Amino acid sequence: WHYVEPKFLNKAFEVALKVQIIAGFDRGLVKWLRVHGRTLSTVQKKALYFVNRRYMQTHWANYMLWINKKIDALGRTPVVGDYTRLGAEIGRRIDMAYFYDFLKDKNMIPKYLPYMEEINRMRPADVPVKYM
Repeated sequence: WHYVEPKFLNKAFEVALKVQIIAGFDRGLVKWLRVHGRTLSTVQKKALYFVNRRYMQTHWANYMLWINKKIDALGRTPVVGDYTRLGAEIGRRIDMAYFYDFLKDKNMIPKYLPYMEEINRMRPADVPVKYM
């Protein structure tokens, strides 16, 4: 009986979060690009899609603190729908347009590099997140 390392969050729960967060961030980017799309190059716009994913990745630890505080407080068994909802909440409440405006105005939109293209091509479900 070979040991299995447990995941620190159920895969389906993680995927629900990442799919809803990235979907929400991307939707706000699309709305923002209604104005700024024509003022940015394709590689700048793709870099902003990558910024969404990297933002999720670096805020993941804080999100897990927030998520687990609410899940811990549930007087019942958690289910995937709880995480879909929490993920959708993060996805809509973060007004990423503030950040897009900052990066554009200060000329800090990342150079679009191969690793970013790698991250952008991934399914949101597969975007790597770190717990420990």
